[PDB]
Amino acid sequence: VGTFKAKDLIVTPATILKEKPDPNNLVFGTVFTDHMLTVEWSSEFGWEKPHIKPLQNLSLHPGSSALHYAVELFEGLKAFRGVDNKIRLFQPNLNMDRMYRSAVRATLPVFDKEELLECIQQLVKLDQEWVPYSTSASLYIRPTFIGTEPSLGVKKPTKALLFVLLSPVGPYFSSGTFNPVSLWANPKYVRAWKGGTGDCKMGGNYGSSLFAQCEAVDNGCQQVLWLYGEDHQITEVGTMNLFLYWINEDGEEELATPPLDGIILPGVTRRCILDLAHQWGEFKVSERYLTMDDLTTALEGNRVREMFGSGTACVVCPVSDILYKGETIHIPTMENGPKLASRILSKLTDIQYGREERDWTIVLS
Amino acid sequence: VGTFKAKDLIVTPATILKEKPDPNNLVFGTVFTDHMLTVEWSSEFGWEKPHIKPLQNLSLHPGSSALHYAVELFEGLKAFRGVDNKIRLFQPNLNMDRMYRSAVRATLPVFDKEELLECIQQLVKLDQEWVPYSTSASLYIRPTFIGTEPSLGVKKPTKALLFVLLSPVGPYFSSGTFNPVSLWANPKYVRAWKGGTGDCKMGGNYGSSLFAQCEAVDNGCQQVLWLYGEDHQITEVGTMNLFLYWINEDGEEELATPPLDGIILPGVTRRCILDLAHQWGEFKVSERYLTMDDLTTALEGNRVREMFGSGTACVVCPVSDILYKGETIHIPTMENGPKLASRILSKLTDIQYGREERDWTIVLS
Ligand SMILES: COc1cc(OC)c(-n2c(=O)cc(C(F)(F)F)[nH]c2=O)cc1Cl
Ligand SMILES: COc1cc(OC)c(-n2c(=O)cc(C(F)(F)F)[nH]c2=O)cc1Cl
Ligand SMILES: *Cc1c(COP(=O)(O)O)cnc(C)c1O
Ligand SMILES: *Cc1c(COP(=O)(O)O)cnc(C)c1O
Repeated sequence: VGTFKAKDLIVTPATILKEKPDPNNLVFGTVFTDHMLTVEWSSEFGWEKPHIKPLQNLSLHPGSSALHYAVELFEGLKAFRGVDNKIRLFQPNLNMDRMYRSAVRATLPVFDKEELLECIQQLVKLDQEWVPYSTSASLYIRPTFIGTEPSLGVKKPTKALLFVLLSPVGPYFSSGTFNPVSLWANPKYVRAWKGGTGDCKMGGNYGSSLFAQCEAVDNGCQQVLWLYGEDHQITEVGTMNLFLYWINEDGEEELATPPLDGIILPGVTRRCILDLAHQWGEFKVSERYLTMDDLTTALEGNRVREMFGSGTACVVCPVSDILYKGETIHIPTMENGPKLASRILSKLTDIQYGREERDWTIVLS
Repeated sequence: VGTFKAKDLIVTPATILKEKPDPNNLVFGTVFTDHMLTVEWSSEFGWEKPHIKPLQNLSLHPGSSALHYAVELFEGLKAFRGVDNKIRLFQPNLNMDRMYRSAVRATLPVFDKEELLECIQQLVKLDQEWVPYSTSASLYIRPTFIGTEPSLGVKKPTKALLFVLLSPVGPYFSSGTFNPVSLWANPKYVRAWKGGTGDCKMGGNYGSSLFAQCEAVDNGCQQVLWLYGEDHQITEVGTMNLFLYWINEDGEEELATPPLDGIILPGVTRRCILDLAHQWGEFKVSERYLTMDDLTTALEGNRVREMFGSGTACVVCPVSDILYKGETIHIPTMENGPKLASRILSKLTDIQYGREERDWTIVLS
């Protein structure tokens, strides 16, 4: 055991710098900054000194376990250029907690979370001009941890690479205003199972998801509604946690989300939304199981107000439509404002871009 | 939608050749040959011309979907230097069928199966001296298909690499004659689920498996017994299909294996063993569900003869012991010969090394 340390950072500035993109015409994860973080690991010598250096291709042995046995995990967090032109990270300690936990579950070697965060701060600081000059755009931070074991043996890797990429991203839909998603619901496909890795951000979870995603796009849907179990539990909306704002069976007004029972990725946005709803104390907040039957029963009873997905990329993604067993189930999210969705988006946006102070934000070192 | 063609092969021989290893001191997937196959793909231009060239590191964009979203699959088949010094592939068309099917499920681009097989034949032919001069050793062939999409966008990859590695491998256990495995049975972990990709050889299935494998090694076990469902179905023995030779509940002598209901990798060895057992017609052959309760009930009734795993790496791996609910359940496989296990290994070995003729073997082009 041990860790790489930020104070040992070897910075190799780029001699040639790239023109930044137009913040208004940005496709997600397409454009990359001048520099990246890389840290080598071996079982023999442990963590090498971390490097900030020019963005380059990785030279990987073709037997690298990341390519064969998906010995890999990632994270998604953002840096935001605020209204006061100060750059802020948003709850980055929750990403470090989740990446550590993912590393343990992948059997990739542990590291000091404070040392990674500080290494990421230095990377964003070097490339701080890539944090878009726009109140509707952000720098996407992609920490990645891959096994580079050069053997086809299925085992704990004896070699690993931890690297970070920065990618400037614009608003979720390039129109800026709310574009509601249609969800493809086919229970033939299952994202995660009890005793699986669904509650970790491990690459394996996404490779298996990709067929259903393409099947969704074919039928005019943007995301997959992930169903689980005999009773068709609604779990996640694609790459996002699932929120339902409704009148519940007891007749109380309720914000409901599936509980962290192993098949749900504990999202940062999900945490923040639950924290806000609790704090406001205006309606019942329930981590509880939701079925398609629960949802359709409520729809014919006009009890559904809003449904939305939460995640680092979209923050709040309203749901208008679900395609399930060949019928098109409409969700009246956009006909109800969407009131709660708009309030959450505005609250999180205000915090991220420094319009109000919060413990959730850290100004860049 | 098209394909690369064997007749377009661009061969770049190596100017410096490596010394072959001692077949008696070979760890699995550790040592690699002089050359590899590489074929580039793009959505724009389609399949580039295939290349046989010196074994080298892959230069990959750090955003490659194989590293982030485990957009990857592999295969495992062998070349065998026979008793007549002719090199044979073993049912390689089943590997091509299974790799194609896996490519469709991963949303990686399709290819002509005959053209891949012929490209692999040419690769093995160039490196044919790496096929060990040993009747107990083989050349492991690792076709690999990875998404090289340089964007963090979760979608069908617009760029891919299909590459093949050759690795000389020794006998299954390095002490030659049968060394039985002890299995770690902990139902907390689940390899595959209904609606998953367990019946495909996609990297994601193995990344998730790795924690249970390390937990097994900790408790002196070599493989994991993968349990599924309320009733604890025995599904696979680690990276191998599960065979049970026993007296069944009706008192008939039976060779039983879990059925291809979505959570079982349809193994080539599994297919061949079922085909042989059917052909012999000496006992009942049942693709049917096996539970830990079924197994323990049969053990206390002295109805269990042999249990073994099947797969390209081991062929037949006898099981002596299962660690389950803290106790050590002994399996009398080694006290019963193992009769059937030894007969299967000898039949498959005879076919692979050309001691008897079979439709299952192809002599190298
Ligand atoms: C040292 O004991 C072993 C343990 C193994 O897994 C735990 C394997 N093994 C396979 O059986 C199959 C594959 C795969 F997936 F490539 F087919 N890869 C492997 O490492 C081989 C040996 Cl010799
Ligand atoms: C509107 O089109 C999109 C569709 C998406 O999922 C298909 C995503 N998307 C990612 O691509 C990656 C992640 C992550 F980071 F979790 F992997 N989360 C996301 O929502 C982003 C956009 Cl902009
Ligand atoms: C990343 C992710 C989320 C949302 O996590 P955030 O930290 O809010 O971005 C939800 N579901 C899955 C499957 C995810 O991978
Ligand atoms: C590869 C594999 C097998 C065996 O397949 P073969 O073609 O016989 O090598 C069995 N189970 C799993 C999970 C596998 O990945």
